[PDB]
Amino acid sequence: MVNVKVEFLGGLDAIFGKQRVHKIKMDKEDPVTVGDLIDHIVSTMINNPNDVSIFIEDDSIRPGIITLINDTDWELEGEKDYILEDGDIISFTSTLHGG
Ligand SMILES: [Mg+2]
Ligand SMILES: [Mg+2]
Repeated sequence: MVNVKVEFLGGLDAIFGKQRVHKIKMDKEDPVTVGDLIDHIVSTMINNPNDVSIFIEDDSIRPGIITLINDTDWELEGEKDYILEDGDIISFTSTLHGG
Protein backbone atom coordinates (compact mmCIF):
# COMPACT_ATOMS: atom_id res chain seq x y z
CA MET A 1 0.00 0.00 0.00
CA VAL A 2 1.38 3.45 -0.99
CA ASN A 3 0.07 7.02 -0.50
CA VAL A 4 1.06 9.73 -2.94
CA LYS A 5 -0.16 13.10 -4.16
CA VAL A 6 -0.69 14.14 -7.76
CA GLU A 7 -0.89 17.73 -9.00
CA PHE A 8 -2.64 18.62 -12.26
CA LEU A 9 -1.14 21.86 -13.51
CA GLY A 10 -1.08 24.14 -16.55
CA GLY A 11 -4.87 23.81 -16.72
CA LEU A 12 -5.12 20.01 -16.50
CA ASP A 13 -7.36 20.44 -13.44
CA ALA A 14 -10.17 21.12 -15.94
CA ILE A 15 -10.56 17.36 -16.54
CA PHE A 16 -10.48 16.58 -12.80
CA GLY A 17 -13.46 18.72 -11.72
CA LYS A 18 -11.24 21.79 -11.29
CA GLN A 19 -9.33 20.12 -8.43
CA ARG A 20 -5.57 20.60 -8.72
CA VAL A 21 -4.17 18.36 -5.98
CA HIS A 22 -5.34 14.78 -5.36
CA LYS A 23 -4.45 12.37 -2.59
CA ILE A 24 -4.13 8.85 -3.97
CA LYS A 25 -4.07 5.59 -2.01
CA MET A 26 -2.61 2.84 -4.23
CA ASP A 27 -3.80 -0.44 -2.65
CA LYS A 28 -1.39 -2.63 -4.62
CA GLU A 29 1.51 -4.34 -2.80
CA ASP A 30 4.91 -2.76 -3.51
CA PRO A 31 6.37 -2.17 -6.01
CA VAL A 32 3.89 0.33 -7.45
CA THR A 33 5.21 2.36 -10.39
CA VAL A 34 4.37 5.71 -11.96
CA GLY A 35 2.99 3.61 -14.86
CA ASP A 36 0.60 1.98 -12.41
CA LEU A 37 -0.32 5.42 -11.07
CA ILE A 38 -1.14 6.68 -14.56
CA ASP A 39 -3.30 3.59 -15.18
CA HIS A 40 -5.12 4.33 -11.93
CA ILE A 41 -5.71 7.98 -12.84
CA VAL A 42 -7.10 7.03 -16.26
CA SER A 43 -9.27 4.16 -14.96
CA THR A 44 -10.74 5.90 -11.93
CA MET A 45 -10.19 9.67 -11.86
CA ILE A 46 -11.18 10.99 -15.31
CA ASN A 47 -14.96 11.23 -14.99
CA ASN A 48 -15.75 11.99 -18.63
CA PRO A 49 -14.07 9.45 -20.94
CA ASN A 50 -13.98 12.10 -23.70
CA ASP A 51 -11.29 13.84 -21.64
CA VAL A 52 -8.92 10.84 -21.46
CA SER A 53 -7.16 11.96 -24.66
CA ILE A 54 -6.25 15.21 -22.87
CA PHE A 55 -4.14 13.16 -20.44
CA ILE A 56 -2.91 10.18 -22.49
CA GLU A 57 -2.30 9.42 -26.16
CA ASP A 58 -1.72 5.83 -27.32
CA ASP A 59 -1.51 4.75 -23.62
CA SER A 60 1.36 7.18 -22.90
CA ILE A 61 1.34 10.62 -21.24
CA ARG A 62 0.01 13.09 -23.81
CA PRO A 63 2.66 15.02 -25.76
CA GLY A 64 2.73 18.48 -24.14
CA ILE A 65 2.56 17.28 -20.53
CA ILE A 66 5.67 17.54 -18.32
CA THR A 67 5.91 15.00 -15.53
CA LEU A 68 7.90 15.81 -12.41
CA ILE A 69 8.57 13.36 -9.62
CA ASN A 70 9.36 15.20 -6.38
CA ASP A 71 10.24 18.36 -8.35
CA THR A 72 12.50 16.39 -10.72
CA ASP A 73 12.15 15.72 -14.47
CA TRP A 74 10.85 12.18 -14.60
CA GLU A 75 13.53 11.12 -17.11
CA LEU A 76 16.01 11.21 -14.24
CA GLU A 77 13.91 8.72 -12.26
CA GLY A 78 13.08 6.20 -15.00
CA GLU A 79 9.80 7.81 -16.09
CA LYS A 80 6.94 5.23 -15.82
CA ASP A 81 9.40 2.79 -14.23
CA TYR A 82 9.92 4.95 -11.13
CA ILE A 83 8.91 3.13 -7.95
CA LEU A 84 6.54 5.08 -5.70
CA GLU A 85 7.38 5.69 -2.05
CA ASP A 86 4.93 6.93 0.60
CA GLY A 87 4.66 10.72 0.42
CA ASP A 88 5.91 11.12 -3.15
CA ILE A 89 4.44 13.98 -5.17
CA ILE A 90 3.98 13.69 -8.93
CA SER A 91 2.95 16.70 -10.98
CA PHE A 92 1.71 16.89 -14.54
CA THR A 93 1.92 20.27 -16.32
CA SER A 94 0.31 20.96 -19.69
CA THR A 95 2.49 23.35 -21.72
CA LEU A 96 3.58 24.01 -25.31
CA HIS A 97 7.11 23.31 -24.05
CA GLY A 98 6.10 19.87 -22.89
CA GLY A 99 7.72 16.57 -23.74
MG1 LIG B 1 14.02 20.74 -3.65
MG1 LIG C 1 14.95 8.82 -1.09
